[PDB]
Amino acid sequence: AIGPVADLTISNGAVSPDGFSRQAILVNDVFPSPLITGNKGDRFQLNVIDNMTNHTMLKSTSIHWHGFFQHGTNWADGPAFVNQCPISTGHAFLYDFQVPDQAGTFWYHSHLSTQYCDGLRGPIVVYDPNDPHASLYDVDDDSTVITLADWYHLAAKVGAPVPTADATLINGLGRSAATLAADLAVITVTKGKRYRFRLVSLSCDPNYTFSIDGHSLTVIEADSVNLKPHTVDSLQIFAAQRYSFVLNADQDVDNYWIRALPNSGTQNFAGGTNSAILRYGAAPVEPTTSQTPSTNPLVESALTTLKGTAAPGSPTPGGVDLALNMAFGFAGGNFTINGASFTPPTVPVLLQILSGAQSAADLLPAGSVYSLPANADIEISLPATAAAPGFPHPFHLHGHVFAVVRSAGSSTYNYANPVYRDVVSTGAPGDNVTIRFRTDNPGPWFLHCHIDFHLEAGFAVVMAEDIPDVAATNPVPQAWSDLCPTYDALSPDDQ
Ligand SMILES: *[C@@H]1O[C@H](CO)[C@@H](O[C@@H]2O[C@H](CO)[C@@H](O)[C@H](O)[C@H]2NC(C)=O)[C@H](O)[C@H]1NC(C)=O
Ligand SMILES: *[C@@H]1O[C@H](CO)[C@@H](O)[C@H](O)[C@H]1NC(C)=O
Ligand SMILES: OC[C@H]1O[C@@H](O)[C@@H](O)[C@@H](O)[C@@H]1O
Ligand SMILES: OC[C@H]1O[C@@H](O)[C@@H](O)[C@@H](O)[C@@H]1O
Ligand SMILES: [Cu+2]
Ligand SMILES: [Cu+2]
Ligand SMILES: [Cu+2]
Ligand SMILES: [Cu+2]
Repeated sequence: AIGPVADLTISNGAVSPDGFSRQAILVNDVFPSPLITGNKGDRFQLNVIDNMTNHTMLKSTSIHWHGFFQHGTNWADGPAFVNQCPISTGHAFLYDFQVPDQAGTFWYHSHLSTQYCDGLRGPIVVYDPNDPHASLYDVDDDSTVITLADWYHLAAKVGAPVPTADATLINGLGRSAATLAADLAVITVTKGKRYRFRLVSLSCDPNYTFSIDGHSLTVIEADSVNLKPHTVDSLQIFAAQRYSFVLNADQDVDNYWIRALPNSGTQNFAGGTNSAILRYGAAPVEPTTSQTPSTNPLVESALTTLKGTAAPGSPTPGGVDLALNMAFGFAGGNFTINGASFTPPTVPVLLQILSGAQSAADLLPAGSVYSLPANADIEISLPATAAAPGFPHPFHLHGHVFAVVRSAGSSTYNYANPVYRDVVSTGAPGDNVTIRFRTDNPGPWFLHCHIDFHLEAGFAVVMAEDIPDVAATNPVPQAWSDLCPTYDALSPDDQ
């Protein structure tokens, strides 16, 4: 309902999404963060005005626009100390970028420390006037956006380092163990109408097993990539993933439970926890519908792109220009990738390159940056392992969509017609989730676990793609150049 040109004023305030009051982060004075929309190929101009006064949740901020390639605008990607210095409080900063060739469901979130868990996170929809699936549904609007999110009664820097959620929020509303009377979200449908629901995980940690009582879900989009329609009776959605599904409201007029079962914390539905309501003329009361066992769950390896696009490269292991393997580990309270743990450098990686850094060995942090050649095929394997606790780890690559040639829970490789997405579960020990992309987007791009508490503990690397062309391809506005001198002048209590 706002965008693609809009102010986003960030501030602190009290919120009670699950009937429990706590300080949090507001965007345009609301929680949860408001929906942003625009059309395929639009210019987005999002002026982030930072008015936060709470140091415990960080006064500074930085917003990542999740899913957007940001070609030519790497300075706008969001990750703190990779792509920019944070916006300092009392200041504003204009994100100004274009989305050529992209349409689907996205989201925006703080990409500073674990700040987005404290409430700076909202959905984005990029509509396609010529959406190949337009004819599959009648309704696609603000009312068909469904968000899932974990919620904590103690703030990110106040609770335990890897906390347990007190509530699942659906559209920013949910119940906790001790607030069984808190208002539930209601999604309204009219009988006989078909709905494009856009489901987005704003989660800081858990994945949700999502289903709707009595209804099947026709999945048509994954992480902004159009699919061949695939009908399931449930799906598992990892932090930061998006699915569009078509729901045919063809059941009896009634109330039906919408269910989102987390993989940790409260793993039931007692008292309407982990739930929202699908309401057709039906009475304004809770559903009393029953969960049927899932017999046709979403299986990632059975998803394919609408076009049937082959994976980049030739159909054999290591059949690409560069193949990398990321060996996960954990030691000293810190995650490692190939022995190195990510620590935010004081000079953002993008500025280091603009400043004359020529190679990965030059780039800080040492051991955490990988140089990638321009205009090439890349293959990255992310073998899951017990040495990295809190699996399954959903990994996200910035600036790119990738082919998932091998999915979690599958022993097979698909090079011919694999799903493409931008967040992938690396699964359980024994898995070897394997991705391929093309280096068509010069810049440093974060590659990290989207469990935010893991990223904070260093579960991340930086892909420095086509270093020689970074500066020329990504001219920076003066307001971006001013970020670091402003931030570095702040005393630590104001950060
Ligand atoms: C700034 O934000 C923090 C973290 O949200 C607030 O921390 C609360 O601190 C009080 C008193 O120590 C505790 O009772 C709460 O449990 C904390 N809240 C959370 C969500 O962890 C702090 O109060 C905020 N500052 C101001 C001035 O409002
Ligand atoms: C995963 O696949 C990569 C690339 O083929 C390979 O090098 C690595 O040994 C594999 N790891 C495991 C644990 O299977
Ligand atoms: O950090 C949580 C704290 O919140 C305060 O408001 C009190 O309720 C304390 O008993 C408690 O220790
Ligand atoms: O013995 C290990 C070596 O085995 C060879 O057959 C190749 O596959 C090499 O990539 C590998 O390093
Ligand atoms: Cu993200
Ligand atoms: Cu992203
Ligand atoms: Cu993780
Ligand atoms: Cu990221």
